[PDB]
Amino acid sequence: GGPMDASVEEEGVRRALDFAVGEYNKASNDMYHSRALQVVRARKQIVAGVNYFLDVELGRTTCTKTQPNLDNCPFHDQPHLKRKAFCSFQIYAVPWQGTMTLSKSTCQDA
Amino acid sequence: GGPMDASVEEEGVRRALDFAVGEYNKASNDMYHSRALQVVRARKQIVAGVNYFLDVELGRTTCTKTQPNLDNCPFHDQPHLKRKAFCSFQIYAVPWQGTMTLSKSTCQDA
Repeated sequence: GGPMDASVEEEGVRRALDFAVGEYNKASNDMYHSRALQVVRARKQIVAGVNYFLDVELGRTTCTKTQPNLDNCPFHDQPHLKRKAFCSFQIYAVPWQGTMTLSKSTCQDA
Repeated sequence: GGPMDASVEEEGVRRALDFAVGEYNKASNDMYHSRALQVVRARKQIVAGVNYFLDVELGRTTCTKTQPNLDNCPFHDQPHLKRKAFCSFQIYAVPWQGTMTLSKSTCQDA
């Protein structure tokens, strides 16, 4: 944990750089190819995380976002207010740093 | 070797779920709060990789995207065509899976 100095002298780094430049040129609206003039700084860090893959049915509750006690709030009962959705969430957790990132989320109606 | 089973009956999972739902709620255009009705499938996987952090100066070349010798040819010496950019790329690599993904990418022109 914690980025250490690295350089273009290393395989992984040169490959990462060429990949990065390739993606940059791929995403740009420029008709011209851009290329690396110089690497001003390079660092590398081994990281680990835990992916949680959750398939979850969500229900619409009767509570608005502006109010308390949402975690046990009743689900809508009335015909046109009821909304349900089946969702797939991928959460990338890094317990060492106390963070979570939502890597993927798609939802389809019930 | 794939993701292993997990369940809501687990602390990491509940936290990841709460995070996912929270992110789902803040991103939606619904005035009502949504919450989990049922987790239908829960899996988890520990993963490792290497982050490469590269601060790179790119210069606009006179070669088009549609050209041979695609990364190595003249830089624009034309007064209003010339462009240099200082970019910060974060590449997440999984060497034992031979993959790379561009997680972050930002540039500030010169």
